[PDB]
Amino acid sequence: GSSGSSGPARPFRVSNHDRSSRRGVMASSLQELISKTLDALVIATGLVTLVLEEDGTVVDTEEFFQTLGDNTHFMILEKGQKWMPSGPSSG
Repeated sequence: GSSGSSGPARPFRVSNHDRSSRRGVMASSLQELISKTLDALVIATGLVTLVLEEDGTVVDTEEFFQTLGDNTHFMILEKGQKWMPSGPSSG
């Protein structure tokens, strides 16, 4: 866990609560990604919740993360934030 990667990693997308930012992170597993995302978005704190940017389903399982295709959109939320669908308009 400290160093190294069990096999190749898969590409994935990430977006903040404002569903405005887009960060493409790659990880072999779920745990790895989550850890990366935080670093990418340089989030102030670590306590966060990763979910799907489609329905808002929290991904806390590896078996479910191994099924997700490539460039999978995700949604990060801080201690006190919920997921939200695609806004009807920006303005």
